Amino acid sequence: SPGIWQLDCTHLEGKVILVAVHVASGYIEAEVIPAETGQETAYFLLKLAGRWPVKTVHTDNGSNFTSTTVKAACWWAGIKQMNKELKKIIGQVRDQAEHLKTAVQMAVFIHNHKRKGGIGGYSAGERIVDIIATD
Amino acid sequence: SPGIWQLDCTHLEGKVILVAVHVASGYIEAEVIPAETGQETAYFLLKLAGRWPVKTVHTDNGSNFTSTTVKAACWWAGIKQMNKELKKIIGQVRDQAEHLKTAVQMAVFIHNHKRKGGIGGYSAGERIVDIIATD
Repeated sequence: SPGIWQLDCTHLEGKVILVAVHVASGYIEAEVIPAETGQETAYFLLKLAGRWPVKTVHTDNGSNFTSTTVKAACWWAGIKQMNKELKKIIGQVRDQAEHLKTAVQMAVFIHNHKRKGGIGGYSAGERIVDIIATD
Repeated sequence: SPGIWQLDCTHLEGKVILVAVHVASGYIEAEVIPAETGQETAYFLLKLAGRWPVKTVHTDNGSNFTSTTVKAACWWAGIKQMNKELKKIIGQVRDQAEHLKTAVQMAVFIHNHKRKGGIGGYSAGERIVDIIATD
């Protein structure tokens, strides 16, 4: 389903990384936030929703979504209810970037552009646009 | 051309809003930043580039792009060198949102989903995915 996203937080260097994965394609978007707050989550979802047609969202930590702030963002946007990899890539480019923030966006870029390999080879980034377009 | 973006900053309530416009489609992405810094611009471009195939970027204030930090982000991502409207929509939803940050993302959502009207009617959001997909 083209409207399904997965959203979780992961930790690195005492910082929090918000990671969204478009399930059908493997495409991700990430943000480094100070702390794991409901206000940060609602904001992130609002941004995601104004860019892709987000219908439902899943998470591995359900308590992530209980705040009224998050519920308010989902209601308004009309939303209903890679970490190892991303972390690896992030590990690989970490020295090239001065800040974790920058290493993370570099990792997202690398991951989304990586072609599945072979004749043609499509990346998660190509896959998401095709799936949404076709739909 | 599907790879062209326009990027500028605008001001509201003593805050700075970074606005990116995909020229061919009218699709926008925005971020509210504390100040108009080169580090903020490079970061924003890195995020944009890992999500869309960004080839060139234009701005109405060329000095915006002179920092080594911005030039470093463009080099790495391989990048070469609506305000009234957005501001209006933002004006319209401002009371509904507690913070400017939130009103801005609501405005972006509204603008990207607005269909051109008529039989079929496509929005900037639908247009960008089609243009990139087809390409």
